[PDB]
Amino acid sequence: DPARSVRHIAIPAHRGLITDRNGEPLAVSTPVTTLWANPKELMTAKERWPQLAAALGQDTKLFADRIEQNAEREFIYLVRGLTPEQGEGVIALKVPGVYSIEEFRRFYPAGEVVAHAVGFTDVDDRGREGIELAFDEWLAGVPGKRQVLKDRRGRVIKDVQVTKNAKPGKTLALSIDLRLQYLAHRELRNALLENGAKAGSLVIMDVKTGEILAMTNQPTYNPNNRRNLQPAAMRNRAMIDVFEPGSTVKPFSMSAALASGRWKPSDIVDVYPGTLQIGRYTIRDVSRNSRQLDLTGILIKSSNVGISKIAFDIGAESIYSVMQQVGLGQDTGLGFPGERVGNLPNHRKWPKAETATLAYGYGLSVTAIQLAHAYAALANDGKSVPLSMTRVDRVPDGVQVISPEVASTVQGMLQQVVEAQGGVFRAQVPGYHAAGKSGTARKVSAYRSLFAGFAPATDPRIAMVVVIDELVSAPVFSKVMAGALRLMNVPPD
Repeated sequence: DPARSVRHIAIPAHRGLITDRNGEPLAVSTPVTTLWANPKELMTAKERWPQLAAALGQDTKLFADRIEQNAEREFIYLVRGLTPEQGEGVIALKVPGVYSIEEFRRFYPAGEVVAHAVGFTDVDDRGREGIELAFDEWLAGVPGKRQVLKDRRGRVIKDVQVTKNAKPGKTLALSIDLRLQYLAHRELRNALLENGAKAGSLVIMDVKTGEILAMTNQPTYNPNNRRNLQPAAMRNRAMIDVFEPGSTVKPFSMSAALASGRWKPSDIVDVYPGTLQIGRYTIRDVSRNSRQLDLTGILIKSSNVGISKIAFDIGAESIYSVMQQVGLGQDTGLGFPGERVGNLPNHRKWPKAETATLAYGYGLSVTAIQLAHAYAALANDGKSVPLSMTRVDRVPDGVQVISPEVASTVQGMLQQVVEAQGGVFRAQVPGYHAAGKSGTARKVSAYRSLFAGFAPATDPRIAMVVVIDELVSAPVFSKVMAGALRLMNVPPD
């Protein structure tokens, strides 16, 4: 084998800073020192091994066994990602065959608060979850290249030159407002622990800009210390958990009804006696104490019979079309690794049973982020704006999916659902008028308490979805919406 050889070594690049929308750091590259060895050289310095092993935190005999059994090799890793102080301590022992590579490891200043949205990096500093993965190319920059000269035994004689300078990765500003994310995380956690629930999610969207202002899942984990990590904790529920949304999509059924030409808010439907036979199927209402209900009352009572009679009159195709246009069961475009689409089934012929189940929310499956995006469109006077996990400076045109008149009418109906006698009084937001709808969701692979809404009711700014695994969602909406509006200096209405 030749006396000399020109070899190349990679120069790790500084990964891009992740910040919240206000510039607060969320993921920061921290210098670390990796140590590599030429075992052919180390084998000449055995009396040094126990001191070296101790400095590396490795067992004396396991360290020796590792070097001995790799005696034939010219490269092995000794240890990855020491502090620079520790790395300079080991280099200062001048053990033959021991070399250093400057690397970077991530630190997550907000820890468990934003764990799922930001994600984390693997041992090689590559994005594994969350934004770290979705924006990996943006963040990772480009490794450089070093030429070294080695002899027949693999000793590094000298560093010849850099042939490729490393290019640092680029700064990324998320849509997330860490102040709202802290509020959302605290209030969801407190609601689960006081209600003895094990899991849930909360999404906050800016209805004007499509920005995700907060996204919290419980349980969560500390990305800075993933020893002891339960896989349950790493699940990005808001983007992956698929469920039948139930009564929360009745506002879309009503939007279709108001767009049909055949219905106005003061219209009456007879829902007595709380049941409706359709062939061999029976539609049953949760509360069966009504005869005549106007369209707002059909929403306040969450009458399945009422919404089903409307759906039979207008046809399933109209309802399907609104649900598809507001994004339900559709790709979000966010590029998160696990993200699920759910299912909005289509038919050429819609029998009565399938028309009814679509209209009252059991004929489709969605995620919490899809449901929030649909509420954002309704809140934004019927105009859909693409979802963003990054700070939006220039707002996209977006698509008018519901007429502004119909969206305004449905906003006022959802204001009544929260405020009116018989309504969801526990969702009322201190200092503001709010609008929204509760539902009982059915998991698709179990039940979830849902609350979906927006505020302020008369000029909406924020949409929110609360999901609690096996009502209890409404007071979380109340507390988090109040705080979110005040943090965004939204004038109390």
